[PDB]
Amino acid sequence: SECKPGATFENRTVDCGGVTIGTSCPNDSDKQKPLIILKNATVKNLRISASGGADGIHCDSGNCTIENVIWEDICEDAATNNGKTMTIVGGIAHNAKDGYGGKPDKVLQHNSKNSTTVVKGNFTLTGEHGKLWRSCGDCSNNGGPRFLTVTSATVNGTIDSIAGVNRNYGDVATISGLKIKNYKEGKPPVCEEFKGVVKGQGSTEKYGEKWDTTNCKVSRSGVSKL
Ligand SMILES: [Ca+2]
Ligand SMILES: [Zn+2]
Ligand SMILES: [Zn+2]
Repeated sequence: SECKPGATFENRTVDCGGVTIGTSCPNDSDKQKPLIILKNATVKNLRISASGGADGIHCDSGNCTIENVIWEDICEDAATNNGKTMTIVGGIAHNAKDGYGGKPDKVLQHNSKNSTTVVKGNFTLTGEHGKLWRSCGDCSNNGGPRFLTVTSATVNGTIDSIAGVNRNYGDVATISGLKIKNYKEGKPPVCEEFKGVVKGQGSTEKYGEKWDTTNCKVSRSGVSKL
């Protein structure tokens, strides 16, 4: 029940005691493995070093919870939903321009279907970021629906956008309680609608930011300046 790179937790909750772990982060996806793999489990109070974020934490089965986890410099992505439910409870996720893993991209990667990623407990983003959550746009065996639930989160820094939903797959992002540093309408965009596709069967299309639509369930009242 120790927290170290390569660890897989299943049917239990693990308290890492606030320890720091990590491997490396070359700028290569061919070689970045997840630090922790979760299977109907929970991981808490864990720090991941700046030069060793690798491929983050994977929720490869069932319901998962990632509580009070700190990413000193997100490498490929922070956490990945390949299960039924992935809940992010608090924690801080830092990333930066000129950091490890290249230009900042996605924090939460969501690939499973008829699943839900949940962001609560005031999960915070620091530094420079790409997107908080993205429903895989061109995955192999892509489809939906994919759901995002944000009841509270803080972006103490910069970010390209918040959520990306695949309109043609029935994805729904429900956002509220979001605070963004220097927020202004469209700066940055919150919920954006896209057209998802199956890998090799076509290409993705961008529809842009939307408010209070079937797929983008966020009101202008749900996002505010930090
Ligand atoms: Ca990074
Ligand atoms: Zn990844
Ligand atoms: Zn995995």
